[PDB]
Amino acid sequence: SKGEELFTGVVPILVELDGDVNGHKFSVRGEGEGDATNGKLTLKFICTTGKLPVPWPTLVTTLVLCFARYPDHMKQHDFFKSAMPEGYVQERTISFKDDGYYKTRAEVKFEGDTLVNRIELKGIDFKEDGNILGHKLEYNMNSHNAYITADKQKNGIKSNFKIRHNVEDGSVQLADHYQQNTPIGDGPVLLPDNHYLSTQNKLSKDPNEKRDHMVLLEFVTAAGITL
Repeated sequence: SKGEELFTGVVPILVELDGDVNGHKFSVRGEGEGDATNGKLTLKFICTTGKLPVPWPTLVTTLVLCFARYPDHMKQHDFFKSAMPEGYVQERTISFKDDGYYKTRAEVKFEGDTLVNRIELKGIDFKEDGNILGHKLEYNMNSHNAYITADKQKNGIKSNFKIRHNVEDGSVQLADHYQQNTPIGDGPVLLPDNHYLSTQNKLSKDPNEKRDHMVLLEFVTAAGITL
């Protein structure tokens, strides 16, 4: 794709999320960089409105799949870069089992030389004293695979995948994601054969940051189409 040429080096990233969870309004700003060569993302996120009123791990998937590393033989299946620089809309419903759900609408596009992910998030039906509003999730990560399928009727891609959040009592809190992406521009995009994205990541803290925050490292690699 023409868009893939924008990803041969490390690219600065800006993430802006405005959220409303059960009427709790909050904002997150993230800044860092991504390299599709190795699939590596390094970002730091800050809640700019005070304490984050949901658990940081539940926002990881919402807070830039154009930085996934597509192997050479899979380059023709990289929808996300093909839509650049004009970008794409990424929409999700994220349903937390036995709890509420997030609805997210994001635009991922270049604004100058920076790849920007701007998200509006709405959460409803979260339970008082549940794992989300009660912050009962461990500050940690499970590696995942997310399967990507073409959505030709929308000139885009869909994905359904479950995230497993560890709860403080040793249970697991599933977050079932339904995702759709559509190009912002009118130019040609690559509609992929079925494949998946594999993630390995790491959530940490900046010992000198006083605000509520999350330091994130995430590798994303495309797989599932062989020679």
